[PDB]
Amino acid sequence: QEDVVVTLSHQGYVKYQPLSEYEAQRRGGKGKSAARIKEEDFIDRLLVA
DNA sequence: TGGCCTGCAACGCGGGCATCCCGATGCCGCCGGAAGCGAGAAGAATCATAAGCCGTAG
DNA sequence: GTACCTACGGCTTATGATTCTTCTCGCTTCCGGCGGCATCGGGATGCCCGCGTTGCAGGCCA
Repeated sequence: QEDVVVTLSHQGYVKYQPLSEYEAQRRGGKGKSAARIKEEDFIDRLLVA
């Protein structure tokens, strides 16, 4: 099974990681220190299968 | 340990109100294209019909 | 001295036939596509003040 989530970035990077690790990394608030970068990358598409 | 949310205070701009100009649009009439799947034809998966050898018997 | 046939049963290997599935054509008609006009709801601008926005400092969070 290996329940994972597939996240596609805006620059075209595709990858997946298990749902447990994804929920563990999701814990906490996103720091605006990285948001000050106008050339960063963000998630474009998300799906769980 | 570094950074983020929020309270307090000061500043500014747009929401609301109306209307004049404006842009879509519903309707009417004339013209275009695609769908319509039904049917013909081809390719492929599956089913049907022979042997080869395993070892004692003739 | 020196080889040559099938019967009893199970799994494969080689080849043709059959039906399922899919590729491709059929013109036509109906649903739609498109041009034009009166209409009706909408956007922007004039104006004000009060709420939205923002600077600064404090306490809390990852």
